Amino acid sequence: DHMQTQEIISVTLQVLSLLPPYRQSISVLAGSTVEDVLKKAHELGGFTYETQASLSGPYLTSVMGKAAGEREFWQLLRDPNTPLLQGIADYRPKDGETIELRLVSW
Ligand code: B12
Ligand SMILES: C#Cc1ccc(F)cc1F
Ligand SMILES: [Ca+2]
Repeated sequence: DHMQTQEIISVTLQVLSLLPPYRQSISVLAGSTVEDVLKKAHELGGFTYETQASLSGPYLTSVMGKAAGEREFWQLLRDPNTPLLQGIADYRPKDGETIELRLVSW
């Protein structure tokens, strides 16, 4: 009886680089980008983030109040432990995906 035609999908968003960690299932419209997931998570309450505009599209600079500093970046991953090959405005997760934001240093 539930919708199985995927007009609405659900994507788990997780951030484990912070204490306390964040993990929530976020429902969004089909075809949503990662950025749409971040927007929804913020709208629902209990999540925040910031981006910076660029010629390559929005770049994720801060997650849950923690801004990336020198030689750090917020990395985007899908299951299993696989970094995305597109940014937040271009990657469109599949229904049931888990997107992780991970603070990585080089
Ligand atoms: C080095 C690099 C990075 C470095 C940049 C550090 C630095 N240089 O100071 C770091 C590690 C931070 C990085 C991160 C990411 N990046 Co990168 N990166 C590169 C790379 C290999 C070279 C860029 C460069 O030095 N260009 C030369 C300088 C002179 O030109 P520039 O225009 O000023 O370059 C800047 C931008 O490229 C920006 N940048 C780098 N990556 C990304 C990704 C996105 C989405 C944006 C908006 C900007 C951006 O940082 C550069 C320095 O300021 C390119 C491949 C390429 N195109 O060259 C990718 C590339 C741009 N990155 C890419 C990706 C996917 C990512 C990540 C999403 C990976 C991830 N899974 O987390 C993240 C960004 C997530 C976020 N927080 O928004 C993709 C983008 C494809 C797309 N547009 O959808 C590219 C094209 C590689 C690829 N083909 O897979 N990246
Ligand atoms: C960005 C970026 C990036 C990170 C790791 C890698 F093996 C290739 C890349 F373009
Ligand atoms: Ca059903």
